[PDB]
Amino acid sequence: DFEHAISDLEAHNQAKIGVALVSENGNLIQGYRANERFAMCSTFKLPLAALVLSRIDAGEENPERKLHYDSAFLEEYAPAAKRYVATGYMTVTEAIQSALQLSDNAAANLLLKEVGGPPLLTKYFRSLGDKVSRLDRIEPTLNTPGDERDTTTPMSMAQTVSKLIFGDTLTYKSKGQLRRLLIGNQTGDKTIRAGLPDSWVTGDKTGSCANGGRNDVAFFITTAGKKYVLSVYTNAPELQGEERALLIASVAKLARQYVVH
Ligand SMILES: *C(=O)[C@H]([C@@H](C)O)[C@H]1C[C@@H](SCC/N=C\N)C(C(=O)O)=N1
Ligand SMILES: [Cl-]
Ligand SMILES: [Cl-]
Repeated sequence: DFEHAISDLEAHNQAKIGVALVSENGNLIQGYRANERFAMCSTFKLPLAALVLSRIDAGEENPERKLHYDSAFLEEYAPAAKRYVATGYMTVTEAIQSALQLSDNAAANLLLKEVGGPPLLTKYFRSLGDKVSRLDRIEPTLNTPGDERDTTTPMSMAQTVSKLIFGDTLTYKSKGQLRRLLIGNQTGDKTIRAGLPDSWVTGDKTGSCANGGRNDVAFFITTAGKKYVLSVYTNAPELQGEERALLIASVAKLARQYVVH
């Protein structure tokens, strides 16, 4: 069974693995450590992008709005922001695309400023019925034992993402935009979607975090038209990076045994 298979993976890789596979409507299909906390150092950007789109939906923001910043605002991993910084700004749209598809840290910080900071994103999680996920600090500060700051659970994240991608909190327009952006993610070619058939439509947001953290949350649609979200959080400090991605792809190959192909 699923729980024994993931346990075997933990023991073989000296890793901690948390995973939830949920239906289109957020209902759990299989999981393993599904209600344990993991650091949410990058995957928070997915719900962050959705908050920004929902502000646009409500007329409180628009896509072409210029988010001003200078070199002091740069972070160590900010490939897009470093290219645009001489101009003085990134638009809302550029920052959303960069934070999602490149996991650009300065772009994510721009979007955090836009929405009112970590507390307003936490309020957004709560508003969507996610009682667990919380963001407290900005990049890269958000990345000790017992500290619940900047954490999610595999279940909370899968459920949240399922609501954003497949539910009705975003308009049809925004939901389409968010999905197309996630499909075009550039950082997830070796993670969850490497463990799924290539004919399935898949979009994802990855993360790489302290203590050997390598995470991915994806939506996918099988050739039968059946829609799912898979969250995978891993800590495998003895594995190399290519091996950590392969571990996530292995988890997805296990989880897909439980979906209608
Ligand atoms: C999440 O947003 C990560 C933050 C915490 O740095 C970010 C890092 C990239 S991994 C490649 C960059 N290497 C060193 N900093 C990442 C991602 O690709 O998902 N997320
Ligand atoms: Cl369902
Ligand atoms: Cl993450």
